Amino acid sequence: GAVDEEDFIKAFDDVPVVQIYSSRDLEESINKIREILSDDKHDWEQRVNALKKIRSLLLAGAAEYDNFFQHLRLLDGAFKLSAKDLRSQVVREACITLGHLSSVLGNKFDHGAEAIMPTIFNLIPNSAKIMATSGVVAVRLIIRHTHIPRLIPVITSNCTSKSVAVRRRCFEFLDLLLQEWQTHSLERHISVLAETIKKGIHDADSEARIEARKCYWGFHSHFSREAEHLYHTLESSYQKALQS
Repeated sequence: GAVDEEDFIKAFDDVPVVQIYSSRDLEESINKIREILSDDKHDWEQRVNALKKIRSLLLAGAAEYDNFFQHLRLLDGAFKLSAKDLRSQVVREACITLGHLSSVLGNKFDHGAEAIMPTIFNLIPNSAKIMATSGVVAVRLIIRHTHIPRLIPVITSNCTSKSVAVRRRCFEFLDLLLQEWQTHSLERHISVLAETIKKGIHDADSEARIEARKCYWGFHSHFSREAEHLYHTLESSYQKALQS
């Protein structure tokens, strides 16, 4: 998984150098990208290049312009469409560009991350490895760089999926989030974290339980009081499993 993540990161700037000739020029460039990515029947190679050009623009300093985040909102539909494409080339490029947006904007990717996250979670159970992995890596990159509390319920809600794959990944994501985010980023969501981890500890799946226990101790390190309380509501067998 570390190699796939590194592969995305290396791809971030493997895109053409572009110029931004004005605020108007930037808006029109993003308008053109929206047009290309919003058409179901538009040439797939041209869609890959349009997704790459978003990275080009970031590298040209687009994020500095007054209206940039207005422009980025406009691409909500484009990202969803791209991440749902039949062609993994398009899906994968979209996930790379989403990861790049997160790494460049950090916490200012708050709106875009929340808007696209359910769509990329829908990749997780795909039986095609390239499809699933692209979505997994995009989520991990977003969690790593965009520490936004509103993302926590989106992630935890998938803890309870009928798809075992989604459940396993969910607790992998949660483990990563607890390890990467500061305590203050978690304080509005203590209860939902505790209940989500509680459900994972009792999960029917063995791999899911193992990840949930990682989550428990991550959670404990932030909130020992609340984690100890959760611990003592557990039957004896689960308490011993946690101590292992």
